[PDB]
Amino acid sequence: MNNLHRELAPISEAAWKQIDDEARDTFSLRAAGRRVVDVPEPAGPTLGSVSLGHLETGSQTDGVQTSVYRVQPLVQVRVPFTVSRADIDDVERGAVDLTWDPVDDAVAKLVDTEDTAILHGWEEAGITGLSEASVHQPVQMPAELEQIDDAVSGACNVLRLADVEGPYDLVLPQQLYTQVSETTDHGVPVVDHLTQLLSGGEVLWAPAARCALVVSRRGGDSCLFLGRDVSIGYLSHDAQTVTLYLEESFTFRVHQPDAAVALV
Amino acid sequence: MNNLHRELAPISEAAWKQIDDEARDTFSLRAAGRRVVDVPEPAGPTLGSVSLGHLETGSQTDGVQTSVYRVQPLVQVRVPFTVSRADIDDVERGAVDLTWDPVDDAVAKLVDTEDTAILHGWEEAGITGLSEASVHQPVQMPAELEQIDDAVSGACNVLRLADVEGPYDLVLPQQLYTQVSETTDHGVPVVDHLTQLLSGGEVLWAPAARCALVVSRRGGDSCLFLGRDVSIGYLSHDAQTVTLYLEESFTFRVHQPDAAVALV
Amino acid sequence: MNNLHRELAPISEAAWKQIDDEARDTFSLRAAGRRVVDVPEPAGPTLGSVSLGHLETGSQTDGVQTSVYRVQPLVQVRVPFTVSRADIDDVERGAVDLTWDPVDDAVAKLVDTEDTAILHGWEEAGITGLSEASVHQPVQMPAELEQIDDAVSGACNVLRLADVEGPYDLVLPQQLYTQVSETTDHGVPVVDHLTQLLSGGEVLWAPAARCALVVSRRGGDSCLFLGRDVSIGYLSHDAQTVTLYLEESFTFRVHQPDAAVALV
Repeated sequence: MNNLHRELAPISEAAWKQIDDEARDTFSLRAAGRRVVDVPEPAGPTLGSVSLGHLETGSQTDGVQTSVYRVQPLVQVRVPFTVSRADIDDVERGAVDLTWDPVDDAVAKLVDTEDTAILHGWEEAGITGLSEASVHQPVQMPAELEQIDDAVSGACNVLRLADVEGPYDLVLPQQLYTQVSETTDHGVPVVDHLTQLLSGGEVLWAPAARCALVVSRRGGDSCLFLGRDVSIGYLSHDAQTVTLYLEESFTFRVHQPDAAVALV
Repeated sequence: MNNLHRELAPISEAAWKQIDDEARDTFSLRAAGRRVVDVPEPAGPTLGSVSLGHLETGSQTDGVQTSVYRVQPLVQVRVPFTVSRADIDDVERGAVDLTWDPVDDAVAKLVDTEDTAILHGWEEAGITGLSEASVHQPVQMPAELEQIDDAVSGACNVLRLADVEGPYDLVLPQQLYTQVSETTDHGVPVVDHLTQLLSGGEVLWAPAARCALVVSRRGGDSCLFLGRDVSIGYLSHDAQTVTLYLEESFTFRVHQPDAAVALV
Repeated sequence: MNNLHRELAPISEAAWKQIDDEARDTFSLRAAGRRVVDVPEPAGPTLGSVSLGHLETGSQTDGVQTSVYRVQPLVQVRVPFTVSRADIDDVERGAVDLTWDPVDDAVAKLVDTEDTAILHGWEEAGITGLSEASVHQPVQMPAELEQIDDAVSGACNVLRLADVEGPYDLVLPQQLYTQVSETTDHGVPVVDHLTQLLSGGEVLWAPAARCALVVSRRGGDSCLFLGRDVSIGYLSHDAQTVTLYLEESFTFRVHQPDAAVALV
């Protein structure tokens, strides 16, 4: 028994397997900010901060000089959701037509908050995202979406002049991604030209993101520090429904602010 | 001797081989609904129902509570056709110019009914097809057929937002398939762009289908349960003609209604 | 953890053993309908129907003829009962004078409903019992109970003329069984003569049965299909009492209606 009291939940092993599979597949599908940043191996619930490597202003009394280290604490996110004991029982009887809508909604909320923190910043967790921690002026996007290659080339040139290099990934909102995909120019999709301009990179479909942005993928520019990873725990239950939650402890840090540029 | 009294039919072995080859080739060519759904190994004529895994409302008398399981019975389809003893005799004499038109017509009818049940639903067999068992609103198709990529992208985005994923297959009626194939845009066929948008999927020529629709191919979203497969049996004969039939027992079930979207 | 959340119940292992032993012994003692019918190995909770092997009337549209298979769904029975935490705790302390009256009552109710379904029919589960699915006219029983051998011989002759054969078992209600046992004729118990007339069969004490009936034991005349067998599950608990239940999923089918005759 860890802090996730899964053994106390009135849920069968098959139902647990189905719920975990649904949650992990939805998270893998929906999470797009984890592909543009470096995600090391999770440490554990014990870890609580990441040291920035800097020190504050040092006070001087007598011969003694004292300076304080600078750290960024982690934050944990818990999203609770309620599932149906009827579906849990149907799992063992053989139901395969069960749609875990509360689980999908909880995973969607978790991905939304994590991607917002990664790409823009939270300001509640002390996290500054790629867009906010950017020294480059935003690149204007031309209209009609056929000339988006101009903005892509401008962003690539800005990153190249900033000595950033590496293949660039273009993260787009879901609506803009669909519009770019359906744009065909002179019968030649603009996605191919964008991929050519991205120097071996790719265009990323990020429904959670509300801003388009280009990030270099050379490595070491940003990092998502994870303690406890995405896990499902048990809270309480009734005669009809069972309350579970998704828990994840993390923080995000941008080392080089010049490796990302926001197109707007 | 099974229920198919083939040994009683006045048909030579070579004629049986020719008829079976014609029937199986026509079925493989004409059946398009079997490629978008999961078809497990046939069980046999003994199987008669598939359990849905759910139970009905439970009546409560005294301490006894009784609840009834929910099942879907299978249905068998028999299509009879009449062949010519003159052609049957010519088979052994060496005729290779024999067109088994009644066999082709029977296979066409069987494919029509099976594909209609799979893709739209029968309502006589208790079968709900992919189109009817769909929670997504139908996607409007633009005119002139050059902008069909817009509808394809919209369907793909709807499925992606529904966390469905997997390569998508676009089933089209035969006339619409020919029109899409002959559409060339700026000298660049739209089929290539459709294949790119389908995420490794394919466009399927379905003459039996009367509605266009996109289905995910990840697996486990729909299933065609088969008892007896497509087989040819003997009914009666005259001095001139022999009456045979095509028999197939099946049912169809959609587990996840959100894996398919109908373009109309 | 299966659907029986036994691990969540605040019940010790010794108390579980005592409750299970009491339930199984009471069921073995009290269930008499299971001895006259064929009981195969239980399949499991996944099974939900039994195919009758027949098909309904076939509709004919164009060349297509469609016919629907006939099946009988299973039904599950749940009987809840409340036990005492004081007795549960006394079990480990060493109490051996504990009478599990709620468990006995629940087992009695389960046996009553199962035996009624087997021998007479439920009409709620779609089950037709041996008495109802009988083509033989009921055999009149003479008074004073010394001449019950006449009715037994008449039933045996009816079954023999129906080409049924096999040793016959005479199921009686509990009161009639006691009266027959205490009847002594000319100082010679009628039970011996009944056993001689039953052709190697036996007289069965069935308190749940409310009608006397003779059933052949040759095999293959009736069948009790079982999914989940008799098992004990956990529902809820309080500071004083624990609520459990007995669950059993089954159906019953008579293949040959002429192997049983009801004496009334």
